[PDB]
Amino acid sequence: PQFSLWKRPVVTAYIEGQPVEVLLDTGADDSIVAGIELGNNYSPKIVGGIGGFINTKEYKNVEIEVLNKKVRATIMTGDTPINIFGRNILTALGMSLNL
Amino acid sequence: PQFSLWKRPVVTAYIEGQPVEVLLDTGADDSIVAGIELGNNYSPKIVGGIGGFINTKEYKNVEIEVLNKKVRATIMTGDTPINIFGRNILTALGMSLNL
Ligand SMILES: CC(C)[C@H](NC(=O)c1ccc2ccccc2n1)C(=O)N[C@@H](Cc1ccccc1)[C@H](O)CN1CC[C@@H](SCc2cccnc2)C[C@H]1C(=O)NC(C)(C)C
Repeated sequence: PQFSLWKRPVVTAYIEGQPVEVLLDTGADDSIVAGIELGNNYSPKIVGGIGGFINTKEYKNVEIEVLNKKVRATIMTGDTPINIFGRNILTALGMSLNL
Repeated sequence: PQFSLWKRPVVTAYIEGQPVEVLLDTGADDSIVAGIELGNNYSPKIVGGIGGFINTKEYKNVEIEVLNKKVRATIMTGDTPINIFGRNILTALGMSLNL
């Protein structure tokens, strides 16, 4: 798969079986999703960007199906305006930025 | 060129001849740089990030030289911890996200 960047590179991912629409984001160091309940086993963390920071819950070894692949990665849940799949996941998938 | 996403995809760009280090950001709709003065023909813009909104100065038709290409694009200026090149520039450069 190749994504021109005219539109936002958004895809459907399933996180612990729940479909979510996510942004493939090379500028994001971490992955953060909203509207999913991941349970009790997390660590309270913070994540920031333009405009400041937000509280998050960090989950490890989360099952993810996306772009026809199956991976386990660290995902944060928090009040993000858009769901993000950052470098942690992109790397696991073998995705690259090319010119 | 190809960028594996193990490290942040950061390159040197010259903005109206001035060198700056920029992050190639598929998740960003706009481009925002700090610490270059681009002059007085700007219009103020409010831009939203993961943690909040910031005030920016938007400049149009800025000459950019990056990855051996020359483009003219819109650039905002404001307090960003990291200089970012978003989809507006990535598109004009002809970059893609591939898997
Ligand atoms: C998701 C985060 C883990 C991620 N941040 C980082 O990876 C990160 C790295 C180093 C840092 C150093 C100091 C302080 C913060 C740092 N944050 C991030 O926000 N990345 C940004 C770019 C970035 C990198 C570094 C620092 C700051 C910002 C993302 O790619 C682009 N981002 C994706 C989330 C949307 S949410 C914004 C919004 C509001 C309402 C509705 N819809 C959208 C906004 C958009 C963005 O920042 N876009 C620009 C740059 C155009 C403002």
